[PDB]
Amino acid sequence: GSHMEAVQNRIVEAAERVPGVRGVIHLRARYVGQDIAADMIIGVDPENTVEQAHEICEAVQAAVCGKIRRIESLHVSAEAREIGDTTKPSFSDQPL
Amino acid sequence: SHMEAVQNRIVEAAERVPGVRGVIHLRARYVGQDIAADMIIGVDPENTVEQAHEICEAVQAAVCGKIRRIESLHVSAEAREIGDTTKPSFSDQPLSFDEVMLSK
Repeated sequence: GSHMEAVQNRIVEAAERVPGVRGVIHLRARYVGQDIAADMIIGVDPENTVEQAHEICEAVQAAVCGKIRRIESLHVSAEAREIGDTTKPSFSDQPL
Repeated sequence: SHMEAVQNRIVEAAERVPGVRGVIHLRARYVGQDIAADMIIGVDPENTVEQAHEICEAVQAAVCGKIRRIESLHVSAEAREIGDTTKPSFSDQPLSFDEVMLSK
């Protein structure tokens, strides 16, 4: 649909493929000028170490920022997510 | 400054909670006569994600219990090495992009 919709999808699809990611829980993406600022929360194994989760988050950043054009900023954070949790990604576009 | 005083008390309260290796970042602003705060703590890199979440919740409880009129407190965690003696930052700025965290 919209360019914002397209960018969201590409961000999600790129992140979902990164080893260690158990789904994207949340993506906030809004326009800052003609660029896009994005904050996302990924799911990870609760038994990963903090250091392992940091690795996965950085790997998502690299995958997204390498591929996708005009990202003003991308913050990836991680929370525990259980196997069995089939919740789809949630989107928002407002300031916080 | 009451905002300065509240910041200091938030830092000292959080640094005492088991599992916390210092406060890395505190953002605090007024919402009416209350205070909204976002905080990043340091934790052991070898803690599990779940353990770090526990410590974060414990910091929330310790800060909100002690300090009056906190509208909201979000606490997030980042790996931090022993030896890192960097003092807390109260900058209002976004984090760097090699700086990623565990939240909620």
